[PDB]
Amino acid sequence: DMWDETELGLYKVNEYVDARDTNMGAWFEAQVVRVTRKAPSRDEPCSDVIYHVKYDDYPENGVVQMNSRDVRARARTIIKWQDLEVGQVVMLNYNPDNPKERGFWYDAEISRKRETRTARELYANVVLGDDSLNDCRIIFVDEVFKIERP
Ligand SMILES: OC[C@H]1O[C@@H](O)[C@H](O)[C@@H](O)[C@@H]1O
Ligand SMILES: Cc1ccnc(C)c1
Ligand SMILES: Cc1ccnc(C)c1
Repeated sequence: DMWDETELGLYKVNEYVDARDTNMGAWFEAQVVRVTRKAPSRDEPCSDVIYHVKYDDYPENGVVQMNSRDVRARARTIIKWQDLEVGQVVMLNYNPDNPKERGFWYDAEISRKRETRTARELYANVVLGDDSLNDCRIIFVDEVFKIERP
């Protein structure tokens, strides 16, 4: 059984978060509607939460259960071009199917960062996690966000 949990969650009921969609790996704004933990044993004291969220722009998907690694405070600060560097882990916009076009917001690890006379080159390992897309050219180099880690 799922038990409602009021203490362990970093995020609380009614709070808005970014949540990572289980099917395609991008982050979307969502509201936390419930926070739960697995029931403890009868003979064990209470002392990792499951968040239950509803996406702001996709209410038709209903309430969805999220691992704690797939919920975080809403992105709010851009890392400007001058401050980006290889090895940073960031949230950026990429379209895996049409890479020249606007897409969705994914975690990424910067793999190349160079400015030449001709171009500002930013490459990153995108959809970081299982089957990440390695060394992708990033178009939207002025819209790279810091990941919030409260
Ligand atoms: O977390 C549960 C939810 O996961 C979603 O991916 C499914 O589309 C829903 O049918 C389901 O209720
Ligand atoms: C457009 C889109 C795609 C995948 N997941 C969500 C929540 C929205
Ligand atoms: C642009 C943006 C800002 C904050 N969160 C997300 C998912 C996207």
